[PDB]
Amino acid sequence: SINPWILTGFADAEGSFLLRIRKNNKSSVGYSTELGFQITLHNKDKSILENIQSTWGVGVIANSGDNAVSLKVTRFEDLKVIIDHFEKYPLITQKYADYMLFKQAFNVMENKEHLTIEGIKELVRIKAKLNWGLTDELKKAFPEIISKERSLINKNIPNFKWLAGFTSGEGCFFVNLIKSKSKLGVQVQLVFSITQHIRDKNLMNSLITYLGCGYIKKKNKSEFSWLDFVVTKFSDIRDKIIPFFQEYTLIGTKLKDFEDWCKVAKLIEEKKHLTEEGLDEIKKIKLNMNKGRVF
DNA sequence: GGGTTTCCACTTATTCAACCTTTTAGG
DNA sequence: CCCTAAAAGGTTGAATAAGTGGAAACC
Ligand SMILES: [Ca+2]
Ligand SMILES: [Ca+2]
Ligand SMILES: [Ca+2]
Repeated sequence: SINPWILTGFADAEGSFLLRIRKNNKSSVGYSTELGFQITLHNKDKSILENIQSTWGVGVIANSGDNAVSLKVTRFEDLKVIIDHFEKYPLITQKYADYMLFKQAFNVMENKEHLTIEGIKELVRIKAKLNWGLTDELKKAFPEIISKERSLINKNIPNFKWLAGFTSGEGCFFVNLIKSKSKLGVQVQLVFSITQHIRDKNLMNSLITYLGCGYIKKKNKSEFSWLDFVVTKFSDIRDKIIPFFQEYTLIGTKLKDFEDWCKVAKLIEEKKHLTEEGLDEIKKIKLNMNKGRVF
């Protein structure tokens, strides 16, 4: 079982809303629809999608390839459980707009309007603003649907447990080894990062006030660019970040990386990172965390 | 048969997470 | 000058997000 604010936070990170408008000869209006919500994680974290499936009592889980597992909810009657949860515990990222389009599509299909050509047209207008918008095929079939206008989402973090769910998705507990010509040769630096597209710059900035520490780093790769909420000062990590997530527990395999992160934190707090044996212990923990974990 | 929904194997594109080094701050 | 800590500054690839083909299940 999972906490409802924890789940929305995770759904802001991972999770996605789908609207399929598929050409289908056997449909009277020539199109069939499929609506729902889905999350795709590494096989690593299939436990998360089992706890969500069990808390909602809805969703089917299936492999999304060799390295990935998927939780998909499409059965139309079952999306009421999705909508009921997100109405009481709403998303706060730009995905909240994708959710509202999804809810608008729900009302279309609930009123059986998707079986009318006009209802398909409204669904194509909803799809045009949803996620990556219209397909080439749907653009060709509907050259009049042009608005890719996205509503702007701006909400505050509604709950401590929300950030714990979001950090379970976009968080990273990293142990950096700054190599130098010193006697030890390396400086151990704990880094806590939360990554997000520049779509939610104001939400990323708000973390600095919400947690009372950190700063924002802008990264880019060719046409794409994102942000990072970064904490590198150790006193903030020891007094704020670790006590925060120790009281609002994370979920998934990323939790085990946080526990090892705290193990390194106790060692540096004791100045053991200045020694040869203490620095070797930190390296053995860093090797077994994150991409080095044995499962 | 004439339609509609749901499931499941699977793909694609990118936004992530995780990993690096060099430099500056601060005592 | 000495010292380590914190910040600045990237790159990378895959776990994500988002979507697709096909067809069994349904009405
Ligand atoms: Ca995300
Ligand atoms: Ca994640
Ligand atoms: Ca993510």
